[PDB]
Amino acid sequence: HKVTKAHNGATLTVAVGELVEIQLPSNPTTGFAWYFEGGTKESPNESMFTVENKYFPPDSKLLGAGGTEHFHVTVKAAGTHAVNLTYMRPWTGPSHDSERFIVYLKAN
Repeated sequence: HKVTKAHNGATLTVAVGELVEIQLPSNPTTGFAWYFEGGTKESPNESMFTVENKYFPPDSKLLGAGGTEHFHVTVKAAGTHAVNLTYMRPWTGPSHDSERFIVYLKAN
């Protein structure tokens, strides 16, 4: 249901059609955000799962303060689907020190 950085590498057992909410700290003032490979918020495969994403600025409204990206992942097919995100500047792409997040959605 509700997935955070704490769940990195975890498998969630879900139904096809079930929405999985992933919440990750994200600070757009860094230029970094969470992306699928290629630097998009779009699902790598719409047939496998659908992804919606929203940034929530911090309640504090403090300048430079990080907020939270929420990804709503809806599994569309049975199987174990890797939701593979990387915290990167989309103009830079990933590197060996990029923060990464993965959750597996074991779907039926």
